[PDB]
Amino acid sequence: VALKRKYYEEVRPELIRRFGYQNVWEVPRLEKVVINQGLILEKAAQELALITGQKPAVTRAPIGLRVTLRRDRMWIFLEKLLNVALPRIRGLNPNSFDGRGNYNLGLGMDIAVVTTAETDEEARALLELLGFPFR
Amino acid sequence: VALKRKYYEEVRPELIRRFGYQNVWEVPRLEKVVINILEKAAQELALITGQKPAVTRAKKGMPIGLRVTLRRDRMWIFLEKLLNVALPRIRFRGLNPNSFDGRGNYNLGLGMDIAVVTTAETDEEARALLELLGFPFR
RNA sequence: CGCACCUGACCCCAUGCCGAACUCAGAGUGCG
RNA sequence: CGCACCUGACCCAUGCCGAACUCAGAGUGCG
Repeated sequence: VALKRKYYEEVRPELIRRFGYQNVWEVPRLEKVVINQGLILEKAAQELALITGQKPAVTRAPIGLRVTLRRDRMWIFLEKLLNVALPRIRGLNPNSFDGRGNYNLGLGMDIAVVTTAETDEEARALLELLGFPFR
Repeated sequence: VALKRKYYEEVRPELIRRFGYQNVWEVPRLEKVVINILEKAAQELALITGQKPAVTRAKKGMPIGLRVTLRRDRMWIFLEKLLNVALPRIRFRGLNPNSFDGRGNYNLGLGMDIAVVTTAETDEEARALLELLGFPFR
């Protein structure tokens, strides 16, 4: 919720000033965060459900658990990742963009942050201004 | 399909030159065309689109219209017929250039109503895409 | 070997229209 | 009143996700 507010109040106007977008709907915005937890199953699923607030799908060849977060579950999870999880580790790789505006992070737990930016450069600016700790 | 070829060979490079897009996937591109007794209207609409129309029913269940959402090659084939055959044979002043919805999509009615949905984010870019594809604006 | 992106529809499966979605398939981008 | 866009979440929905399907709501476009 706080992270979402930051998007509207702080990030979106700064993106407009930096890239010259003429309308608000053109500005890059997070679309979804996809979490895949590679691989008892019962326990892994309940933990992933607890941390995302969403029921995981079982991916079968059972080799994985997947959630697609959008809207407020997306923002709430991100806020947890940036404020709680990451700072308990011993910053993000700025080259890990897929060439089409999406960021990939592996922790194995793979996370895809999918944005509506069409370029890595704009996606980078969006995620940096949201407080993703790069470099 | 000739209209599709025209998009890739002629329209997309001209949009790149005019608006300065740095990558091909950023260039505006058609996403879909939505076309909105019953037996007869459905058979004709199916024949001209190559697709099965959905029946819109009152939210009573009496039929109040027919809709088809065309994507991909059925979209291009239908458009080519619309631009080359149907529109110029209207007993015709050209399409209204003010009928963009403010978000890059165009609407016209002939009643047969047609929604042309593009990935352009502004009316100005959508206008350029549809003009270069051969939409005949007045 | 997996997920995301990307591109498709012979194939299991699918649209109360649409391979959009769901399903399946395929050799490059990112990550593990 | 409908379709497209847009914004959401009592019928309904996701083999996860209001993405989709469903439903709802002033605005924009078009009937």
